[PDB]
Amino acid sequence: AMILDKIFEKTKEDLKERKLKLPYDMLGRSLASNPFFPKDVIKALKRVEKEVKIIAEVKKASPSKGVIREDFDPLSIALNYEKNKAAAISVLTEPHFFKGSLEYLSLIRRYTQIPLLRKDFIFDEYQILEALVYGADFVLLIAKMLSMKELKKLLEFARHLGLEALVEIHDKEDLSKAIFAGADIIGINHRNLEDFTMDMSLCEKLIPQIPNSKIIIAESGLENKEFLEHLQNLGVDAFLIGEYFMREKDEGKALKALL
Amino acid sequence: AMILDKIFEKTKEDLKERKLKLPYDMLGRSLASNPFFPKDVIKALKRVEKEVKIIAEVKKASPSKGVIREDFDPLSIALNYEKNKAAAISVLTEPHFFKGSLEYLSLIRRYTQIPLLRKDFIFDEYQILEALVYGADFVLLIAKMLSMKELKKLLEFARHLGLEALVEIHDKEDLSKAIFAGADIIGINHRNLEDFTMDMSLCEKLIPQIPNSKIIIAESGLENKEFLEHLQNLGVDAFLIGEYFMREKDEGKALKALL
Ligand SMILES: [Cl-]
Ligand SMILES: [Cl-]
Ligand SMILES: [K+]
Ligand SMILES: [K+]
Repeated sequence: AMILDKIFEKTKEDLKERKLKLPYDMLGRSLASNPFFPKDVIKALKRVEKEVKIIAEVKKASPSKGVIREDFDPLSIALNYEKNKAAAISVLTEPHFFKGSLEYLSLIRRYTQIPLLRKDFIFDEYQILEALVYGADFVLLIAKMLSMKELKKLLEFARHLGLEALVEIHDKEDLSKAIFAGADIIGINHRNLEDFTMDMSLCEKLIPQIPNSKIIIAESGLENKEFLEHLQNLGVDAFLIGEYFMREKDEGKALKALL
Repeated sequence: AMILDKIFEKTKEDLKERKLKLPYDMLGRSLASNPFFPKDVIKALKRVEKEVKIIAEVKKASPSKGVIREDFDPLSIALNYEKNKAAAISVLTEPHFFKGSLEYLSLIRRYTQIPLLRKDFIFDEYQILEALVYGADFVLLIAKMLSMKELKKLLEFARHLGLEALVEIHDKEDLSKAIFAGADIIGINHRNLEDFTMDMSLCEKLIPQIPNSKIIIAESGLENKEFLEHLQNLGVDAFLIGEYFMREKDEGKALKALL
């Protein structure tokens, strides 16, 4: 009488309704430590008119520049970023080269009400489960460092935990990977990942190849409002900016000036 | 190719150490509401000598029998099971045919200190994330209901949340799926889930095909102590028993009598 088939079919139809009442992105994240309720990453980053959306980055050091800010208070930085209308906050959690910490993400989560990006070098599901538990809303994935199969797997794992992902790209090969893997958010990074050189025309070159459905982020070498508006005109949604703010005494004042 | 390869190599080294200090199974199940700390599923179920290890099942109704217990108090049942030395508790969460509930799992989790099995009809990552959040320590996967690739995908997802999986088999094709998926807890179900017929010689046929290092569970039609000893002699580790306890007046005393 095929009882198992009948039970499966009923369970399938009921599962559709459960997901509408409690989506993936609320099921997993609601047990992280948001002070109130998890925020919509896509809505936070999607530009609606000409408003300046900035993912502001908590970054003490960089491989190429060394220590960027000697007096580093990641909680204070995060609060000033949100106070000054950041769309989201990127938290460096890589410890050895960037002098970040996964604990910074957990501490920042408890006192912020905008999406948080775990900025790290992710290649394994454990790191994405960490990001969920420690309070990230989306994770960085680097297309150059991952095979097509591995990237798609990690994107899928993130989605099944309720996390979005920023997929960083540097060229057309990277972009082809990101699109085929199903990335929703594409970050065009102006800085070369080996030589730290800058190609500041990369958005002109790559945006014409990005599908309509994607959020486009620009990262690196951003320190002037006029250039941000130029990138907006090319179709950029939001901007990931770190060192420019961390170089300044008042990182909140530097963020405000770019809006 | 320089700095990004260096960063990735140090991150991989650090990740090995981190996993030893906070395994997958502790990182994720910290999200759940264990009273104290998450329990080791394998050690709970592995038979060391000839001790009787029972996964006692909280089950109101079944497709073949109708309502088994009209006066159904899932929390009281679970407490009575743990009091009488159950190795673990199986919570039926399927609501339509078994009259279980996902909320029973969450309620039972707050007042129990032994592993909990989510017993349901699982075919999607969302249901396994549910099992994590709601307090399960392992999940039921039915090999007859899943393709070989899909069974491995869901088992891996459970593993990446820190959950074990009881992979239920009824024949050699089911076993071949379980082997491809890498299951280490294998349940031999005497009951045919399509027509609800019963094969009580199934352990004798299938156990020689299973490495004895796996955890072998026997399921269905288990009602007398003497047959359990026979099944232990064949190499069964632990026994999943529901209806026999639920149709008794004092399920705790019925469980104690089988030890
Ligand atoms: Cl706190
Ligand atoms: Cl409570
Ligand atoms: K605190
Ligand atoms: K309660």
